[PDB]
Amino acid sequence: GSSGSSGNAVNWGMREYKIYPYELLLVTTRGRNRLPKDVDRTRLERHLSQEEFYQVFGMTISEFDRLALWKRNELKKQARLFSGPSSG
Repeated sequence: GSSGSSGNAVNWGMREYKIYPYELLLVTTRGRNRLPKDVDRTRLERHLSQEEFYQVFGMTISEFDRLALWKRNELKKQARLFSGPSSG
């Protein structure tokens, strides 16, 4: 296939999610999270490089998006990468 370098960023289409480390990309309620001001509490996982995003969830974003809503929303919760929409 056609070769090509990648790394700059997710270059996503819906939005621009900068590449951030899982650590700071965590969602520790009171764990003193270090989430930046350019991360999506709903797409925090998308901010993880295909290299890390896998080391955390155990798969590639491509496969993750192919999972079940509950799974995609369940894993993040276990990886501290989920926030959830205002309940109250």
